[PDB]
Amino acid sequence: DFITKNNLWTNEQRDAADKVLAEIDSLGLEMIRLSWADQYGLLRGKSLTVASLKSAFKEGSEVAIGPFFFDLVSSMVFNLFTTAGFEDELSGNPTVVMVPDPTTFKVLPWADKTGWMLADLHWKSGEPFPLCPRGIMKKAVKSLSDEGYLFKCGIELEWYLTKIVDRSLSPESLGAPGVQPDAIQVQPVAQGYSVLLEHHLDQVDDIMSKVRKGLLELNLPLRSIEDEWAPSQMETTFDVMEGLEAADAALLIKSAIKQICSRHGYHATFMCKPAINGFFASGWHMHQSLVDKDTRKNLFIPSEGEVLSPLGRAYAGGLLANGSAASSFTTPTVNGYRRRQPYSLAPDRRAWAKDNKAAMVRVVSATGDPASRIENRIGEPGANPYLYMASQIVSGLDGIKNKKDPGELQESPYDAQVPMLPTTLAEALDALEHDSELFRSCFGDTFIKYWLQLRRSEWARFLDAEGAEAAEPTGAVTQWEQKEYFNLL
Amino acid sequence: DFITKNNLWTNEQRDAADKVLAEIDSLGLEMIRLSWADQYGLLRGKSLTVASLKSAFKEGSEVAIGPFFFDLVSSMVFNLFTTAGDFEDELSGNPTVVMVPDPTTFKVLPWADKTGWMLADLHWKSGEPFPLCPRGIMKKAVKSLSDEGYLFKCGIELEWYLTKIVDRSLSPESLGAPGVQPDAIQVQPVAQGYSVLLEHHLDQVDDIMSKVRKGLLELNLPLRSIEDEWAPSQMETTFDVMEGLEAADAALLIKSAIKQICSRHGYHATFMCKPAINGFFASGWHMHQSLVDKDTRKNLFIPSEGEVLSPLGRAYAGGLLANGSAASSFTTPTVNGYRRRQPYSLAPDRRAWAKDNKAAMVRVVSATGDPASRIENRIGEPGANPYLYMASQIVSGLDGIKNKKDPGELQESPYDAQVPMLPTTLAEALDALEHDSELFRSCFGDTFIKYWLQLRRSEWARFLDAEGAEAAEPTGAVTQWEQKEYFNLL
Ligand SMILES: Nc1ncnc2c1ncn2[C@@H]1O[C@H](COP(=O)(O)OP(=O)(O)O)[C@@H](O)[C@H]1O
Ligand SMILES: Nc1ncnc2c1ncn2[C@@H]1O[C@H](COP(=O)(O)OP(=O)(O)O)[C@@H](O)[C@H]1O
Ligand SMILES: C[S@](=O)(CC[C@H](N)C(=O)O)=NP(=O)(O)O
Ligand SMILES: C[S@](=O)(CC[C@H](N)C(=O)O)=NP(=O)(O)O
Ligand SMILES: [Mg+2]
Ligand SMILES: [Mg+2]
Ligand SMILES: [Mn+2]
Ligand SMILES: [Mn+2]
Ligand SMILES: [Mn+2]
Ligand SMILES: [Mn+2]
Repeated sequence: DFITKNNLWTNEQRDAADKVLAEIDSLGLEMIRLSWADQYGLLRGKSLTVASLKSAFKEGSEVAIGPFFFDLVSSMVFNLFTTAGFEDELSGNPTVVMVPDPTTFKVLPWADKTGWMLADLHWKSGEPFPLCPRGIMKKAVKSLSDEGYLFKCGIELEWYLTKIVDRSLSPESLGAPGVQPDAIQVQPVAQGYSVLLEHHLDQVDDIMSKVRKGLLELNLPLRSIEDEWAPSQMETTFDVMEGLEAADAALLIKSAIKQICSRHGYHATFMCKPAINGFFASGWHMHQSLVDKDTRKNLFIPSEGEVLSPLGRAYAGGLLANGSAASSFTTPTVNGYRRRQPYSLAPDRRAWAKDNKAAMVRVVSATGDPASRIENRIGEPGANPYLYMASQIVSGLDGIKNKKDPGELQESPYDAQVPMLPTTLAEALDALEHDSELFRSCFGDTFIKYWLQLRRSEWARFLDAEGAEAAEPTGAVTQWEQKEYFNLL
Repeated sequence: DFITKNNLWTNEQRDAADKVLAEIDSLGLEMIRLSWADQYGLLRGKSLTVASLKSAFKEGSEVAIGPFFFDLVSSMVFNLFTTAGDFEDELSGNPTVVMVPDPTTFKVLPWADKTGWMLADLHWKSGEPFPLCPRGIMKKAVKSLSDEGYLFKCGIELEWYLTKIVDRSLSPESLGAPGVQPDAIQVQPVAQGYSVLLEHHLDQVDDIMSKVRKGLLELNLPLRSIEDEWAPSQMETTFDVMEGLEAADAALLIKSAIKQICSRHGYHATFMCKPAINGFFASGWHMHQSLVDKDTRKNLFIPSEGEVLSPLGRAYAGGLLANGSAASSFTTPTVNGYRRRQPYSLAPDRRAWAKDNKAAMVRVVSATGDPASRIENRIGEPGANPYLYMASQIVSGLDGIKNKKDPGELQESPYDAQVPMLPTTLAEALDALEHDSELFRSCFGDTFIKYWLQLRRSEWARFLDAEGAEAAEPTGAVTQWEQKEYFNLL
């Protein structure tokens, strides 16, 4: 019993495991997917039979770390054939153990008799695997809990709904290791640039009603479905969730949207800005408040003369001060930097403002209002949820602990004289490299080295394919971006 | 609790909220839409889950005012990125407002999956009403009329086009851009025409029209008649008398339901006045209106033996006529609607009233002692914003009542009357409003009028740059700009 021997499950987790096995027998489920987010936030793993899952509830399930050493097209960035003497060399294909987390169990409503659960990656020694994004989120959550606070997050996701025309499965379109396969061919499902039009919601509801039902059956706190600005651009928002549960929920939300749509011949994409005429950039704005661990009261609520409590003001200051170093985490994709431009309802600057969607940090609050909170509009829909939320926790807590000041609330953020944000992924990586202390301390030195190496390899690929001129945010979306992100994100 | 704090719900509304939640639970609904009319009369908003709606019955639901600062194709007319120090003076920024649900408007949408529907009033986070909300302008008109002791009674008679969709124009090359018109939906007529009121036409189109009929009846809208209008595929739907804000709400829902049901079955219903399709003649929205007593609920327009209307109704008509040019942009808000401002079209080109003559702006339908006695204002277009159209009527008529204005002589031949001509272009309607702005600045609000003038002139400049002055003349052919501006959404 690997799990008990290394005391990897709390009592809550073990009892949850008992009730999960009961639900599996009662429903007659036949498969249970055991998955974990990779560096890109994509779910990787295996589907197990009932017997194999009950065995994994004791021994775990051995898996290889290959995904971490691959980019999205399986370029070998770190050599996988040499057993290392690991955290210093980042080489080899060592085996890790998927340790199931029973509290995350779900029945997938769109699949045949299939359940679903996340796993934490552990060395066979029993120590956590240092590249696991979920582990990084757990570390951030624990540091926040050590400071006496809980992270409350409202998930607000923009994405694109399209109808599949060709799945690009012909042999000649499959690429190779390090060679992008062809993008799926699609057709928009509705005109746009008539924001929040009810008729648009009705027009697409033959499929969106299935997405809605799937989310509701997964017991996710769906809050709203909305027609976004662009043609076929949708928005789904969720009620407030807390910490690790919130990150897991975002992961499942994106997975479920994509799988339901594909099951009915649609392609949902969280690629920031697809290379399709008429498609405007999508954003992932992170609504966030801190509550007291004990009182469970929103500690961002302002007084009469304030936009935020002094605690929320310092949290905003930390968000702004670290927004450049954290850019590669909030906006991991090269195509996410298409949003780094003015007059776009997306931030190009490290500025905060009250109820102004031109700013990076938008304060939504009223005196005494427990909904008072920060909206960070820097994120992209394809961000790894664990890294996005952990970067937010780390930045805000750095602001609180070092009592950093956000400065003046900016009326007219796009004319503000504040430090500019990175305009390319390379700039974001540069910003992290030269200001790495906070994230090396909180995310881990080994992880930051691995991250820098991998993301720079991807940037070199993009630059080799398209050239430097293309990186310009206002430029047209390149085919490299489409063939890197459209299918999988 | 935003709603209770600012005393935004009456007791009737709170009771309705309780029953709305009970019906939602009993029917097992999963989504409830919260919608509101924008400046154009188009429903904007969100679809909420049950839990989120239950929260919105206490705190409301935040939204941005973006729609008000966009035109139909999302040209940014007002800077949305500089927050204003004084919003009503600068009209800039993207401030947040609160959708406050109105539980008395709740409906189950019969054509959708487990979906309810409700209107919301936009309120500042301070708790004050949002000054550009069309429903608020109507609420203000209903209040001013009630203060004088009268109730607005309106019979909705909308004309519209029913076509079958051939191509939804969803190819990426057809989607447009911010401020750039997308391609019009391609359609096909459903029946020949120029055989007015033919029963066989009604039967021919009834495979879908029966669905529209059932949808309207299940929404408890007081449908009165379905009729074959003159042109090929031109329909008419009329409704029994409704009152004030409820009448405006009903018109809005009526148009929304017609369009959604038709689209659900592969048809396109359009309230664009005159589509750029060969053979399609202009559609009209004639507003039938009477005033009743707030207490006796008896028609105060009913004439005596030697009169076509009571003195109140004759003074109400005078107010309509005197202010008909200033109100033109409200009754006839689209460029395309001014294709009706021509002299032998059963549509008005002049500020004249007449008894039972459909050539005049104001047609009096009455008989001595007949509670059906009323005024028909034939100036409106089907694509009008119901709130602004009905409110313009209330405002003009009450102005006529208070100034005891004389409608003048009933015109036997309204198209030969030597009376002021009505504006022939949207630009002219805006000029007329600007030069005669007192009444509508006072009753609709000064900020709303400044905003309206700026927005509509920006749209007119777009049309003029795209088609030229030669095109504006009413009898000219309908331009591609008009089709691509109005066909899909109106
Ligand atoms: N105290 C809070 N802390 C964090 N998020 C919150 C809080 N209260 C509400 N939210 C969240 O804020 C989000 C609002 O989404 P949305 O209505 O799209 O905002 P906007 O469109 O103005 O950015 C929801 O995800 C909701 O869960
Ligand atoms: N007292 C009244 N006040 C306002 N409208 C009325 C009154 N009595 C009847 N109506 C309305 O008059 C309209 C008649 O429509 P219709 O017969 O199509 O008009 P038309 O005579 O122009 O063809 C209906 O909408 C009906 O509700
Ligand atoms: C209306 S928008 O500002 C659109 C944002 C844009 N798609 C972007 O962030 O790139 N999102 P929201 O109003 O929900 O906060
Ligand atoms: C037969 S008609 O006179 C023609 C109306 C025309 N479509 C118009 O443009 O106003 N309308 P209605 O019967 O409702 O009075
Ligand atoms: Mg939003
Ligand atoms: Mg009629
Ligand atoms: Mn949005
Ligand atoms: Mn947002
Ligand atoms: Mn007619
Ligand atoms: Mn009529």
